[PDB]
Amino acid sequence: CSGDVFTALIGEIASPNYPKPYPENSRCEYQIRLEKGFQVVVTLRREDFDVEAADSAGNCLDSLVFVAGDRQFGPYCGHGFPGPLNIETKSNALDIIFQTDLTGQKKGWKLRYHGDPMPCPKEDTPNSVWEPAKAKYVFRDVVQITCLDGFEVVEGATSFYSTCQSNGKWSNSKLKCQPVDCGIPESIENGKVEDPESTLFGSVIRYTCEEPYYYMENGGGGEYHCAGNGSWVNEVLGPELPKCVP
Repeated sequence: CSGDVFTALIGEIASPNYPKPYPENSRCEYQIRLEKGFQVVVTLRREDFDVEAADSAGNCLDSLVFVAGDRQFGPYCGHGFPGPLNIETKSNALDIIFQTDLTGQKKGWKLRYHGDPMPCPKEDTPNSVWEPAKAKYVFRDVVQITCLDGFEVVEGATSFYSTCQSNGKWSNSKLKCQPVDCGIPESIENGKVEDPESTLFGSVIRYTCEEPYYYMENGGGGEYHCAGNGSWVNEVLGPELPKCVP
């Protein structure tokens, strides 16, 4: 046969000279190369499938098989199609091999391929919501995941954006929603902060001073809490820390 490479997103091809009998004792090599992220879905009219059948052993002599990376689709032989009309290779690249033997004198085969975007499946939202929230996400689709109230994205915020990739995996799957961490309390000169059980959201700490050498200058300050800002804050002083004075 010796066909050229097939770049086009959609196409079709048959048992050469089709529907003349397939020339015995020859090998047919056909190369489809899509662009990565696009599986080759193959459609074959069973009435467009005629091949010299297998023996008692079920061993297919005349053979048409498909090479999809580690996946092998076949081995196919006979009159009338054995598998389904629709085949998902789950591959961007595909090779069609047709092996001929003796008394070709069978109509042959004819098929079409259409490329289909490889889906990036669902990661169950632990504490988050994806937008847009739909039923099936595929290649190139873009999503904004937004962390809830009390949760933040580690390696930074509360919102991030990810595509579905050519590998069928979401970009930045690594990033997840932890409860927000204001960190360890910063310490004040002439003052002691008594560390708590949680540096997380909702937690409360209170500063104290070296008594009776240094004192408040607060106005009711001292007590701080971890807010969604990722910072300990006071209702009066806010993000800033007390000053201890003689």
